[PDB]
Amino acid sequence: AAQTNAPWGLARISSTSPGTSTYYYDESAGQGSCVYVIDTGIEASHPEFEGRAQMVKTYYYSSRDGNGHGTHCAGTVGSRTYGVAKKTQLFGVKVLDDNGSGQYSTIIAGMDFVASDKNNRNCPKGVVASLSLGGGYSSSVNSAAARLQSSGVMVAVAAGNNNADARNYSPASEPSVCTVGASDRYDRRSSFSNYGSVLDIFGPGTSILSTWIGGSTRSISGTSMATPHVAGLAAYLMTLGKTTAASACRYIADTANKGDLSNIPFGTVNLLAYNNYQA
Repeated sequence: AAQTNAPWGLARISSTSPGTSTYYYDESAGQGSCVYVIDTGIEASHPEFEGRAQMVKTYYYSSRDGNGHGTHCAGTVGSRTYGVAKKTQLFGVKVLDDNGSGQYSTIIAGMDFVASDKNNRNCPKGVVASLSLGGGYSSSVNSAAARLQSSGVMVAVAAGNNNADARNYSPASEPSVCTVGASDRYDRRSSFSNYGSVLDIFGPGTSILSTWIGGSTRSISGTSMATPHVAGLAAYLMTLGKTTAASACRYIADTANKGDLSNIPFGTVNLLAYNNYQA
């Protein structure tokens, strides 16, 4: 129902005004849904996941998250203290090394793995892919995200932290997915956050408290941290029966807090992820 002194980002997507500390959410909490965190992997043994995280694939020497990125974003997606969808099932897809840098061919293979792996998983409510990465433009990277999107995964992707138009970044520039920009605690666009027309929605992405490796917690910033909020939100909304995978992105845009964000350039949408929860 409510999470007192939640991280500011969870409290944000649950209210129209900034500055709040409580996260209001339906009891569903993303149950019956699944989110594929495609990043540095997940420390599944973090007790904040309560066994609901599991590595399903890696592209490196081991499955462990030696970085922290993936378990952070997995935590924002669905840790029960730092998660939007606190009851969602999380799958780890390690396409990024422990240094946080993988090849496009690896990221692409990860996206097509998920597009088929979901078929041997139970997700009666729907399937999300939080894709907290990005690089320069690539039609094939863009193609893999679109393939993942058309396969029936609601794909959320970060706009990138270059403070530029996201049109030059992939899979940020793939139109069919959900290109998420980063906001800050005071309803400003994050200083690093990319923008542009391809952006669909903005997520809390500055100073985001979430799980870390080693059983720790950490506060980090980036559009990489904003897309878990949206992917969690989509996993939350999908469970509630509000939207499908192929329609959740434009659903979150229609029900977003509109016009609240400052420093939004003309042409970029002024929408902010919002669960519109009535208690």
